[PDB]
Amino acid sequence: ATFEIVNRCSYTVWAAASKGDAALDAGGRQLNSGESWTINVEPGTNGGKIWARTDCYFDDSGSGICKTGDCGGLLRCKRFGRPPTTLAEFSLNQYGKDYIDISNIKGFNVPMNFSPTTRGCRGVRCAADIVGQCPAKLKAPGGGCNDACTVFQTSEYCCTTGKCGPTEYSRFFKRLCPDAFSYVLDKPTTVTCPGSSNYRVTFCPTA
Ligand SMILES: [Cl-]
Repeated sequence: ATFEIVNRCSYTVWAAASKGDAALDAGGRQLNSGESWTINVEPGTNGGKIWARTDCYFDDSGSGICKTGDCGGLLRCKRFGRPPTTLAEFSLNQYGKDYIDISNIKGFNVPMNFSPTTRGCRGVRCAADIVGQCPAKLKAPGGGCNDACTVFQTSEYCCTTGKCGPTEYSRFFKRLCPDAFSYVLDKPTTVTCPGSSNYRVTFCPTA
């Protein structure tokens, strides 16, 4: 199924859609303000994230760097990004039931929306100004709020034991985005949908 990845910001991002060990369709392409981009995630992709990388520079070959969502310099993102990232997590068909969700488990970088394109379900969003209303010890240097996990690296933040709960750093991403995973275990905000359904991943929605 398809995934329109719309840039709606004022600044050029570099979208990216990948899984564990493989890119999706192409991998990730530059996006001037308003540029739309269509791809086709192979049906049955478990572990599919789409995100945006800001302040990236490249060369001909396809090898550079990104202040956010960097993934080994590979414009065509094969891996997941370097943490500080708002993710459109998804797993597709999964027993005739599709699964999508925004997440601030790996921080936040870009107000995102993950609406479905069909008549299958409602979508989600994460529009609020996190990066601005950031708590001091998260506002990353580059730009964007890292997550407590990546910043501090405690079991309580990154959830190793299995038994973890909300925090003040997780209750910041919740206060602002009530419809995205703050901590790794949060009362799932996932939305289930029909299998073989398409999606719009509008970065910077509402303007
Ligand atoms: Cl890091």
